[PDB]
Amino acid sequence: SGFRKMAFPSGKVEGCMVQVTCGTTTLNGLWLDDVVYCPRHVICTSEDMLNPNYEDLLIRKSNHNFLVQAGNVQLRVIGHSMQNCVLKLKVDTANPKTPKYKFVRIQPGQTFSVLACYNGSPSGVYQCAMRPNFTIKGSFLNGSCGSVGFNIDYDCVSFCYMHHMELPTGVHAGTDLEGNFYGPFVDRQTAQAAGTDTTITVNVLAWLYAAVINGDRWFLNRFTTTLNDFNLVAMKYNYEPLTQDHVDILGPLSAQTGIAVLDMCASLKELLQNGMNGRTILGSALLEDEFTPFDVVRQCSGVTF
Amino acid sequence: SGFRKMAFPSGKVEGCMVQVTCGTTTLNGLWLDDVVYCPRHVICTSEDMLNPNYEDLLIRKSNHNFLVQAGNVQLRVIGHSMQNCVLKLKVDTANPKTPKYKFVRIQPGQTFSVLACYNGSPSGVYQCAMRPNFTIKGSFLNGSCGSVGFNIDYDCVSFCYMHHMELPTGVHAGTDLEGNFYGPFVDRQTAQAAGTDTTITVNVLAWLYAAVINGDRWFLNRFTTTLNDFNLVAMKYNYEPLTQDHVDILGPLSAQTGIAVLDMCASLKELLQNGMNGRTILGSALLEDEFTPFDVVRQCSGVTF
Ligand SMILES: *C(N)[C@H](C[C@@H]1CCN[C@@H]1O)NC(=O)[C@H](CC(C)C)NC(=O)c1ccc(-c2ccc(OCC)cc2)cc1
Ligand SMILES: *C(N)[C@H](C[C@@H]1CCN[C@@H]1O)NC(=O)[C@H](CC(C)C)NC(=O)c1ccc(-c2ccc(OCC)cc2)cc1
Repeated sequence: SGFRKMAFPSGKVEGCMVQVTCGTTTLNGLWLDDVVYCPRHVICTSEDMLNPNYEDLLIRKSNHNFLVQAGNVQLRVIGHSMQNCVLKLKVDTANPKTPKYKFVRIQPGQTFSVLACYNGSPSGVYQCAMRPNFTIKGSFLNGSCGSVGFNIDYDCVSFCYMHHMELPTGVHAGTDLEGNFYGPFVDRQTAQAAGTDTTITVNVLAWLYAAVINGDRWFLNRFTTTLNDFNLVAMKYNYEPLTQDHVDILGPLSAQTGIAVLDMCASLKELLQNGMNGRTILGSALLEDEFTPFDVVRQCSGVTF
Repeated sequence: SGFRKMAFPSGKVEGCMVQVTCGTTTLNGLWLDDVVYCPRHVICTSEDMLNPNYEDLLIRKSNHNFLVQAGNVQLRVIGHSMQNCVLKLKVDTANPKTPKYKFVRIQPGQTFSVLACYNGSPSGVYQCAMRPNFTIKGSFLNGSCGSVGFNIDYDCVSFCYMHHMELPTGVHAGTDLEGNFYGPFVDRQTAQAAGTDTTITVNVLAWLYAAVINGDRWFLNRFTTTLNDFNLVAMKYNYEPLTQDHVDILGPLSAQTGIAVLDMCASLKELLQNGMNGRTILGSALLEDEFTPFDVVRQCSGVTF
């Protein structure tokens, strides 16, 4: 009945987006309770960013050097501190629109929605996966830093990402909401290598199950394989090795479609060796790896929040 | 700096989603001011849907036969009427979260965000285009009817779509908010043909401009073409003919990239004749046609709402 890359409804997060200005630099902050969270490089000049000493730069700043705006309202900053790569500004007003929330550090291969923001105002929402090399393939312009990634569980917002920088390959890097970067990255304007990326194999299988559920079945073959035999083909094509934990996660989808996981691996094997030779799967000519098994079950079961 | 299929922030629309129940059928309604809008087939049994006489079916219904729920609050229905294929339920309470809004009928090739909903509760958001044959390629399960499509202009929500049905090819059909179907469709469970679909040529060109802006330039060639010569190739590949109105719409993107529109047409010509032969453009192995020129300018200029 159709399969789309779908983001969580962004309303609860929209109510937490504020604008943080320090000197000439403005970016986005996240206002929860009486604390505003933003990237610490808000305190940097364009020259500072080449080689910042953040402890020294922050010591030159006082509470009144930080301007925080929620729409047109001006919040008063009554304290500040650095936690890893995030700045925490204590304000005198608790956000009346604070949702039930958690801070989580997500695992590579997991997905989340991004609310892209500029000057404290939401611009758009999209879905992405934390790559195995801990980058994301986003859409971020200047001023977008401090935009956040999140998942929604019924009424609880789980914040997992805040945007900090663009890498030389054009992908994006950021932190969890405790300020710890995903991956080996630092918040400095210097050349930084992401590792070779790999394809999230369990996600591709989930999407193949999604395809079968939605009527696409041409890629199914009469072959099967073994976990070790498939992983031989995974390594060659830079796919993550498949484990029994992955098989178990795919179990419910196996049970609904009546297709054994290792049979799907053999179909995927032949796709990897023989290509698509011009056909499409769920409207894509590529093998898609940014849908988790949970994502597929949610979209095919119509879970609401 | 990255290019993603991006939906509008959905917060303003989330506050307008209610649940409408008539008899055993429940679907989604849109609560604006003191009126709730929903598909008229909420009044149908599963048997009625094969060949409904909506005027006769509605006459058997009174105000108290319609249950409208906003979360846990129960709205009181004080009037009802049929406008084309939508039911309008007058309630005793105006929605306190009503945004500034307009009802618009969009043109084929235009795009909008869909807030997919079940039992009155938002599930997810995604972006899509109204196809030239007036279908959309959505993700809609049972109970999703009455979910709406919209655009956002600063603070004004322009509602353009409400979901009614799935076609035999698996695509989706619906109405504007005055209840008039897009395309030749009727709200009855019968086999219904959509026309052959065509590719939105001006959208593909906008996306090619997006690619060049974002560093993908391999598809650029040393050739040019003419409007009539390109349209010869468009007809063969089921692409919409390109007009001077389309060229004019692409003008700003031409000026920024320094690439004449007709030169891009020649690049697209060679893509259409020679395929992609294994390369990718902005992460896709297909030519993408669900980004309007406005969409590209917005994402590349960071417009907020
Ligand atoms: C947040 N507002 C901003 C987001 C950027 C702007 C454009 N799109 C990106 O998402 N973040 C920054 O501007 C950030 C500030 C740092 C202090 C973290 N820096 C970068 O994004 C950035 C860092 C480094 C490079 C770079 C350096 C050397 C290179 O040499 C290899 C050829 C390549 C790239 C680029 C951008
Ligand atoms: C709204 N809740 C619902 C959305 C559907 C359900 C599953 N995904 C869809 O978006 N809409 C309906 O159920 C709608 C009710 C009508 C009264 C408008 N009907 C359909 O979606 C529907 C109509 C017709 C067919 C169909 C009939 C004959 C066929 O023969 C050709 C082989 C094919 C298809 C299917 C679905």
